[PDB]
Amino acid sequence: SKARVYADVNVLRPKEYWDYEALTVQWGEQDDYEVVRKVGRGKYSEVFEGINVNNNEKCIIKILKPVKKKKIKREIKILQNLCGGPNIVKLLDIVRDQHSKTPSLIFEYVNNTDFKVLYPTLTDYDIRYYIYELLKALDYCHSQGIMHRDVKPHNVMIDHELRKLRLIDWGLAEFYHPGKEYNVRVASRYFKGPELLVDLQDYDYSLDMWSLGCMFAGMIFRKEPFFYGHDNHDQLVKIAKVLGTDGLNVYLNKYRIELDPQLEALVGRHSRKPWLKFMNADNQHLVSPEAIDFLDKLLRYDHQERLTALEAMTHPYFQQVRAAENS
Ligand SMILES: CN(C)c1nc2c(Br)c(Br)c(Br)c(Br)c2n1CC(=O)O
Repeated sequence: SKARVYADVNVLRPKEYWDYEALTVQWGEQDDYEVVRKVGRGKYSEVFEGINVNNNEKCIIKILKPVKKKKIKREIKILQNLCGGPNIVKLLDIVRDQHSKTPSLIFEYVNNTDFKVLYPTLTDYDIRYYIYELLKALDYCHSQGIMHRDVKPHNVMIDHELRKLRLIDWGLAEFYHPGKEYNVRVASRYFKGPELLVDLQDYDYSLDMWSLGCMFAGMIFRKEPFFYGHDNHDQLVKIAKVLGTDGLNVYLNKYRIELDPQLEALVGRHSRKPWLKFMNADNQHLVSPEAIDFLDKLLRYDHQERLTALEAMTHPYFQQVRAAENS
């Protein structure tokens, strides 16, 4: 399988663009940035609001836990390649502690409101607007030969007063090389695409489109997360209960894949459930026919059949967002 778009971007840019292991970091000055308060954390870092002591502007400081040189350079080189792109978080500086050699990445500040508190507030229009802004970022990174591999609401910072949106957490982003087999242990469980769950390794940018699909389903149906599985086998079961098993079987056969025997058994046999079956009184102001047609063209077992980020931006669901931009 190969990407249907931007397949050869890396193939014929100069090697330096994608050979992240040859990167040499230019270190800034640690004393330029002071920690103000803790704001978040992950398996790989603790994250602080900071201050730049020169201009007194806010920033974000990501203090990394011990990490292998290869891994960190992949993250840096990706951030540097994409810095300046629409709605990509800007990496402004990279510094380190002298004694411990502990690195910190310094980013622009976004005054985020936690999605679990923010999303219930959004209007139908705001949902279309923020999803369009996210699409701009995905088409951009895809066009530069990079898969993000971890799209989910936790990784999308939004200053709602400024109506600004940044895609963050590039810790799992990778360069796309046609026919390469990738590790399927990427993304976060509720947002993993069926190609990850059935061990199809030569995936591509379309993985991100599934994850965006899950986030969008969660927003319009007010069911977070939309596919609530407990481990990776159960995650494919939860998807098959909605998309139905006939379509799963077409996909596996098209790509010559045999599910593990016990996985076959947990999956069973299920009818496809129409998307209207999730509508209820609380969400009905969000589940209109353009929303469902758009969702249905992202949540497809077959990665090659999903909309590209560029085609998604043109879908009639976004027309008023485009009109306002054309002003
Ligand atoms: C816990 N993590 C990873 C994290 N939370 C973050 C938040 Br809230 C903001 Br605002 C920004 Br800017 C970054 Br960078 C964050 N990072 C780092 C990142 O997104 O790369």
